[PDB]
Amino acid sequence: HHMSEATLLSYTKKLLASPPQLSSTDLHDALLVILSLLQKCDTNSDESLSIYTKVSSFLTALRVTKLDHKAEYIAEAAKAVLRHSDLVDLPLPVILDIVGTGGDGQNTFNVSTSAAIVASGIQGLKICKHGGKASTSNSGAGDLIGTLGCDMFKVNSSTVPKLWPDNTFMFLLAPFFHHGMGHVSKIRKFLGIPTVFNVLGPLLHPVSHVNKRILGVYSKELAPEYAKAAALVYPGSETFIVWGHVGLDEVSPIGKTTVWHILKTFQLEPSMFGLEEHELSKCASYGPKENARILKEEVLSGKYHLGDNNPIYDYILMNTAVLYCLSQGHQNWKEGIIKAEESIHSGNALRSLEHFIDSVSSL
Amino acid sequence: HHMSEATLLSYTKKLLASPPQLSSTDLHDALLVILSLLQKCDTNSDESLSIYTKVSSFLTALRVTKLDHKAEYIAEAAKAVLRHSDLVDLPLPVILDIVGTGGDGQNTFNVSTSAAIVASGIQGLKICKHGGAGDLIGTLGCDMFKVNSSTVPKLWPDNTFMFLLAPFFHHGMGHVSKIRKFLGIPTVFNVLGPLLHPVSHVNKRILGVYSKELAPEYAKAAALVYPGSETFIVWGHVGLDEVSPIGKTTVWHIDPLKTFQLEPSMFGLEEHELSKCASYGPKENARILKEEVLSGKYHLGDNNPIYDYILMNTAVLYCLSQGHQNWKEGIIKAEESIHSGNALRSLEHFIDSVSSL
Ligand SMILES: O=P(O)(O)OC[C@H]1O[C@H](OP(=O)(O)OP(=O)(O)O)[C@H](O)[C@@H]1O
Ligand SMILES: O=P(O)(O)OC[C@H]1O[C@H](OP(=O)(O)OP(=O)(O)O)[C@H](O)[C@@H]1O
Ligand SMILES: [Mg+2]
Ligand SMILES: [Mg+2]
Repeated sequence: HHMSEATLLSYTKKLLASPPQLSSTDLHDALLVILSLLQKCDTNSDESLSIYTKVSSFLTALRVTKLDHKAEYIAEAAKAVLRHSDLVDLPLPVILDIVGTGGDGQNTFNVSTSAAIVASGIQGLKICKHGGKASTSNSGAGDLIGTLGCDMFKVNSSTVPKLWPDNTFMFLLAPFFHHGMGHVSKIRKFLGIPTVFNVLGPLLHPVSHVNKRILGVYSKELAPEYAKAAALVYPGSETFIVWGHVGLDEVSPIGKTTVWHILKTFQLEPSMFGLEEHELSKCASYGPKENARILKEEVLSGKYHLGDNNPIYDYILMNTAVLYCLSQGHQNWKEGIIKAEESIHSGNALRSLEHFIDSVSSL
Repeated sequence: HHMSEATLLSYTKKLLASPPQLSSTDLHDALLVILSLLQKCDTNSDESLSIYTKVSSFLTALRVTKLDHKAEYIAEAAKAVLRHSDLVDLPLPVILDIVGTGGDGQNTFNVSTSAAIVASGIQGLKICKHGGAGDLIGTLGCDMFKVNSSTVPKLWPDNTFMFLLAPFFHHGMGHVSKIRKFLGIPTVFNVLGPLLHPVSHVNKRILGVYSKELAPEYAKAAALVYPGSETFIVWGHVGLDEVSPIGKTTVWHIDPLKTFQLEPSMFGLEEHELSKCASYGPKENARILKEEVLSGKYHLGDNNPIYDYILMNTAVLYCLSQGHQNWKEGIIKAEESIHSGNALRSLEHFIDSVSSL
């Protein structure tokens, strides 16, 4: 049987070879074996002890070789994981996603989720945000959407086509689609080290109709490989890879941000958006419950305005501006700002989110 | 509590760094943490699953970094395992051991044990062989579970040959037995056997290794673990942890680091293929050792492959013991040991000794 401990062992030995003898398609086939093996051991017997040993061995070996940081390997690992995912089937406005890899050791405000909601109230944009709950961070995108008043377990591959028509904003919670990421959930906790799984999230979008996306990465080293990976997983999707120089998987509200355009490169600074810089310690997460209240009451209610130099508001506005600019095919950042500001203060941003919470409520 | 998953993880993280940050002393501490975690292993628990996940990860990462093939790491690994062994206590002739790492993928005749027994028939030599080999000495009429740290001191005074079965001393190696099976890849544990001798009085030893690459680092490791032991590391170019009966063998001489080469021609023997020197299993290997080799049925000149193979390995051990490289003289003493009946008397005395325990 190809779906065996013996087949996984043979893949691990190719990683122990000098130099490593494991191809990108080998990685794909190895991950399917792992996902098969882990789906079947629902116990604390010797078989699950043996399987956990070989899965740990393989993933650790992979991490040490650093082959899991090459575009073609990341691309193939995403493909293998998607084979245990529930994909959304639709019938054929710019549709965008905005999502970071996480793993930057920052506990910043949930700015991707927040920028997705504000973008979704601009005319001609539709936002289909895919995301998860927090691993290393204090507040995740998925933690925020739940405290925002939405029952995310009602949103699945069978219910997204119902929501699709009359929503400018949608949020898809990763673990209700990706049963494969669920199978490796326990062993990832036990390993306590980063593996190939830590960078796959942004590339598991289960809706093929997304046209453009901003993908945040935690390192400069990874960004160019992640740019190439996104080309392979999302062919003919126009996409930004962003890296904040402070070490942030988002457009940084302090110092500069590099953007990989798919390889084209350009730099961003808050001043290009006509905003003051703000320390990350002023843009912190206040936990998911208080984050819901900051987003809903301070930002979405229009309590603060452009020019108030309110850090979190500025931070959400800038990241919204970049999503707009991407959607229109220009780099007029101060125009993106104006369009983001109008989405808040018109009430469009908050209505877009409320229509989503209501549409999910009626399932 | 230092002996925890959190401490082991902190060691794994140093191995993932660029470049690695795990010291040889760090490896010594990680091995004590692994040995602790494994023996206190709550069966059927999520905790068990997690421990095995972390131990597998650390050993795999250590293997991929190749730090487990560096002298100082091998030596610190052996010392960590030895903290869990029974050690033999002896008060106050050259005392030798001969043992390979295994892992050469060969299934040749048990020549280490055979040469140990023949060498123990030569005057001025005492042989305290340590190994895992262990089936052959068992089928020779020998109760190996009566040979332990408590009985070895009684056997010592009046035996020229002794055999110590590793798993009756090295309780540490027992704790990692199961994760080693599950792993199915080589780890640091694969090369520790020769460096866990429980008797500190052993003066000189031949340690065979499976690879040319490991050999030089294994020589330096032996020097760290066995300081003021005169030692030969040996590698058969065919890929053998023994002096090869076919082609060349390289020897790393650590004498308190020198390198020379051996060939059967230098012992006055013909070459033989490994196919012609195969193991017939432990039962028949004992019939062959006792009834054919030790009984004197074969002679220097018959070109009998297994006999030549044993004779050449005894001669290297004799020369090491004597502080010279007169290989042909070593063959003379080996041939004398067999045909005087001294080699067989040495084994018989050990077998009867163990029976009296
Ligand atoms: O490993 P961690 O650092 O905790 O990262 C966790 C989350 O980071 C990403 O946030 P995303 O860009 O979706 O959302 P946000 O900007 O709203 O936080 C992604 O959804 C991960 O689940
Ligand atoms: O390659 P493996 O299957 O792991 O076999 C390895 C064995 O080789 C060694 O034998 P030793 O040199 O002690 O004695 P021998 O020559 O009599 O076999 C050692 O005692 C191991 O148990
Ligand atoms: Mg983000
Ligand atoms: Mg041997």
